[PDB]
Amino acid sequence: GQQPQNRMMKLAYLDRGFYKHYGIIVGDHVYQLDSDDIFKTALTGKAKFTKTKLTSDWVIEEECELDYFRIKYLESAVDSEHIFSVDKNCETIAKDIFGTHTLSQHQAIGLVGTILLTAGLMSTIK
Repeated sequence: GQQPQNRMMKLAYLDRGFYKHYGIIVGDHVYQLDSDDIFKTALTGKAKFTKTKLTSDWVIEEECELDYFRIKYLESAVDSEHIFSVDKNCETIAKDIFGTHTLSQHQAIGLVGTILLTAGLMSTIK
């Protein structure tokens, strides 16, 4: 067997008028928070990942190389339908980021979700 090539992942968004809804394109699928309103996500403090099929409505902002073997972190987040908090600042910093041990899938996905939320919220500043 062989070493799989990295895939290009893309950060992209759907313009939803009041905000830009961000997602991670891998192949012809887009990983994103399962939310139709960034404000609801922010106020409830919780989110879940979902996957949708790539469409022409997605606007690509950035591209970069993703380790083939990390794609399943995203797939697992969707499949497990797991909720995570986006308002547990203290433990995220002290345990996850500063914990200095390879992030768990749940730790990693939590941080990715925070990034997508941050991007959506930034987009609301008109």
